[PDB]
Amino acid sequence: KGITCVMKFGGSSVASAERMKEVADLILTFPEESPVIVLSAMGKTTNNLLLAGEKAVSCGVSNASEIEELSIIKELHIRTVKELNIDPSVILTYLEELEQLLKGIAMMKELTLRTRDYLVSFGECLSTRIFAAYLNTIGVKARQYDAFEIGFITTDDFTNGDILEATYPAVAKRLYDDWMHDPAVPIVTGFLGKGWKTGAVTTLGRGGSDLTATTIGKALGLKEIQVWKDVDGVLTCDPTIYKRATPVPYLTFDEAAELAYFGAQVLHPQSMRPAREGEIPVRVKNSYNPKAPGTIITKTRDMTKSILTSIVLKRNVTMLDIASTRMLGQVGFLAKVFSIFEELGISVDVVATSEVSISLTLDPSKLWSRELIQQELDHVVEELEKIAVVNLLKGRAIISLIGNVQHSSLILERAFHVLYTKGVNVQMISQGASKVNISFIVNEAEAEGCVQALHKSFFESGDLSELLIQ
Amino acid sequence: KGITCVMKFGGSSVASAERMKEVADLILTFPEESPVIVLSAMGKTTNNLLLAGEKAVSCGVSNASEIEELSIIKELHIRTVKELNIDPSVILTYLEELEQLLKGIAMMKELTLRTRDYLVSFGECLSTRIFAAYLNTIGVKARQYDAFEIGFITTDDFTNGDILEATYPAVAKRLYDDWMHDPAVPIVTGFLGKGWKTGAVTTLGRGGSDLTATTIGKALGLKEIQVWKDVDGVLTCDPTIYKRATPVPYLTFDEAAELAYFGAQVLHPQSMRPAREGEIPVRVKNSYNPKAPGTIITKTRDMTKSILTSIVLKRNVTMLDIASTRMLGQVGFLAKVFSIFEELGISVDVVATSEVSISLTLDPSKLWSRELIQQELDHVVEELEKIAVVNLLKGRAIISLIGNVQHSSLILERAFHVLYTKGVNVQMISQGASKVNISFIVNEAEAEGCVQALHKSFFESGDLSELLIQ
Ligand SMILES: C[S@@+](CC[C@H](N)C(=O)[O-])C[C@H]1O[C@@H](n2cnc3c(N)ncnc32)[C@H](O)[C@@H]1O
Ligand SMILES: C[S@@+](CC[C@H](N)C(=O)[O-])C[C@H]1O[C@@H](n2cnc3c(N)ncnc32)[C@H](O)[C@@H]1O
Ligand SMILES: N[C@@H](CCCC[NH3+])C(=O)O
Ligand SMILES: N[C@@H](CCCC[NH3+])C(=O)O
Ligand SMILES: N[C@@H](CCCC[NH3+])C(=O)O
Ligand SMILES: N[C@@H](CCCC[NH3+])C(=O)O
Repeated sequence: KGITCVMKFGGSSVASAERMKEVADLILTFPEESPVIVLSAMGKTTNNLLLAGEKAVSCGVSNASEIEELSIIKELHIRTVKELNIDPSVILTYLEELEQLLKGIAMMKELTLRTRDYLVSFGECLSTRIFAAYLNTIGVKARQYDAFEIGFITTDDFTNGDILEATYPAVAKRLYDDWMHDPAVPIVTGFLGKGWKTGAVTTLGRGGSDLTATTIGKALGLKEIQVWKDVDGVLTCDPTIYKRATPVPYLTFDEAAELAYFGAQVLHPQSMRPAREGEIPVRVKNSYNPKAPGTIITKTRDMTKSILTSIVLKRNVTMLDIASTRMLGQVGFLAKVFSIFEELGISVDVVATSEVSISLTLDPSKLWSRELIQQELDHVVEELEKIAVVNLLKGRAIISLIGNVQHSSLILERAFHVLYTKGVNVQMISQGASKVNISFIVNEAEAEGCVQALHKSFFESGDLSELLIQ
Repeated sequence: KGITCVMKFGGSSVASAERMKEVADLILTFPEESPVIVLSAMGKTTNNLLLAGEKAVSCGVSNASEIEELSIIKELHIRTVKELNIDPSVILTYLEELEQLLKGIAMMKELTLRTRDYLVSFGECLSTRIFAAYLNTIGVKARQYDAFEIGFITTDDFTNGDILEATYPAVAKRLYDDWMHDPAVPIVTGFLGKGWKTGAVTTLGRGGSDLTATTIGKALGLKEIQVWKDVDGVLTCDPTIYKRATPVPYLTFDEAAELAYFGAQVLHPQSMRPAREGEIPVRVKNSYNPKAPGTIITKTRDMTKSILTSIVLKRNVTMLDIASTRMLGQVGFLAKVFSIFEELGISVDVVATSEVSISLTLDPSKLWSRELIQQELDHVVEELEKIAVVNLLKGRAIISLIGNVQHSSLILERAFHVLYTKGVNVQMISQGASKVNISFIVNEAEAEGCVQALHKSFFESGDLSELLIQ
């Protein structure tokens, strides 16, 4: 019969040899299944590599081997080899290479996007190699795969490699030929690709390893794509904010796009496209409860019992207000406003309007590498102040209500009633054409309290059917 | 002993000799007041002039004398002169010219924005001259003023002439030299100005005659600027839609900027600026109820007991939905989207977003000269369809809630409760940073019934003092 499913594992699932032992244990929980494993770098080593890169640019040549992130990375992997009882030879070569590259960066005081992609590639290259070797140690015939060396073909822009159509038949042929010759559990690298023109190593951008998994899924026409987490799938809210988060058994690919990336930390909208096209359900599973259903994401689901699906919190968002009387009935003000943002390399999140104003939220900082500094903020405001009365408000927060659009008025009446009870007034509201997501801009300090109250009202007040029938 | 105030009158107020008689009666109602009168063109002549322009472009030379709109404008003014019993000479010369200008357009088959401004200038030029002559007929010493001849100094962009700072000193000086020499009631053309470097006749764009009134106000430092209508000021909604519309006694310049243009048909936001910076209250009065207060627009007002201010309806709007998985975390998607619109000469109104979509609504057609034709839409969609999945939805409507931002949640709980009762789901919601204006996108067919319901709940349910206190 052959290959059955793809299993994707994030950084923290393989943060140590001990965690790696859990993953291996999962594979052996389903021997009636023949999976493809997709691994990220060992928890936090991807971030560590990038930090090492930036540090290298300006530390000096004679002390690139001293960069802390380098010895953090070196030691994690040496130690993981020891603990799992692997031949350290292969990993030691890759680590010496890593140090060499950083000596290169330090010498040149230069770090291009092309180099950045190469740097991070060590991460999952080390990951998959350690894990594959370990499986062979414990009797599991396994083969490690560098995505960029099988059929993963992308464009040649680096931080954001776009998967090209020729990937699907190339990957399918490569993984199939190897499996039929002699079957071994494929252990494939995360957010990596080859790139058409340069041949250089590429990262898949946002929704990295998830995209790798979904791509494999479509290429091999598998029955489902599985994404593993430490909680029971997608939850009604973030358990960090409020302990009473409950699992959400069924999602729609559409609902997921509005939810899974900021609600869970998985399945960026771009990653689910190969699964939407191939019509392959995506499942989010708990590695601490692997026999449980989790969350299936499909094209459609039974909405009969559906009122609210989940609550989402964005924290510490910067809001801008852009007011001008000239706006009303003028062509090209919106074009000018967002052009300024594009010129200054800033991505904007939420947008709302009035007759004489446009209001903004900038992407949450956690979506990027750094918070914007006062310089960069004073720069947008000055540029904007040429055409409008501008006003900047730091320390705000977004609450997103993801629910069944057929009961929007029901949702909103209840929601604002709750906020009214607490004396909370939403500063900014934005919902698009019958979209499942509606955003409230609130103060950072009152956000958690609001989320908890909203959760109590929607998910802890029993079955919500006051719903008008006959 | 000095000019005391400026009174502005719209087209319908001077649509005929009979309506003009009402205006003169208003002037004589306040002999203890010395007004400056700002007149629009005789109801619908402005539109008729523009219509005559378009027709001239392609009817042929011999036929220009027979343009329907030209025949209408000729007889209205000839007949008005007849009834007011004035010397027809001045008017007859101006009508000769008008026919000559159209004969020119007809020959050349070209209508520039420069000509367009000259064409419409005849409206107020006729209007003011008839009224001025009539006042002198009945014992009211009066002097007609062409705005472009008294120091309304403007930029040389035609459809949208911008008032330049040199206007205030020039106008105050010209209007005072004439009044001190011998006092007469000034009758000024409303929609007009003179280009700085062309010396050519200019129209003030949106804001129109209202702007002329407020400009004169600031220039002469008067106590108030009065805008005349046929109803008791600004109402709680449009009486055309629901009979129970009630006067809104007090308004804020900010509230007015979100309300007056679409709620009433007066005071475009750009027209209130000279009154804002000059710190002069604007009053909206009823010509059928002249001793009544109406609506005073001031910097600030007593917000105690203020909950909802007014409900606004925008009929027949076109909504667009623009969805892409790529925009989440991308710089410049908003910049491109609205660039397309700018390149296609279209002004967008309401905007909202989701994690992977941006939705928007196009300026209501009444704000323009024509509705967008099916071809023009298909081009917007095609252009947008290159970067996203696009959906066009005709036959929607906007309900705008203008209220007290301090009771946002209260207002919203109630509103959505009403909508839920009716079984209505809002398709798109948009409120900017603590703005008084929140917009719902609804279906055109259900809109009117919704407005009535909302009005019943907010303005007819008695005193709405159930606020959280101790
Ligand atoms: C603002 S531009 C940098 C300035 C300039 N364009 C350049 O490249 O030299 C991007 C930087 O700001 C950070 N950043 C923080 N918030 C951002 C946002 N909302 N959109 C874009 N970049 C953001 C990113 O991590 C990145 O380091
Ligand atoms: C949209 S452009 C016409 C498109 C044409 N291809 C061009 O570039 O000149 C302006 C015309 O469309 C009409 N129009 C209707 N709705 C409009 C809107 N929302 N924004 C701009 N123009 C609009 C105006 O009356 C005006 O006559
Ligand atoms: N795969 C790397 C970078 C993030 C990719 C997101 N799937 C890691 O988690 O260490
Ligand atoms: N490209 C857009 C991204 C946001 C799209 C709407 N959620 C920007 O520059 O901010
Ligand atoms: N004079 C025209 C237009 C004035 C400007 C209106 N915005 C009228 O009769 O209303
Ligand atoms: N300049 C904007 C006008 C609308 C601004 C938002 N209310 C446009 O091009 O559509």
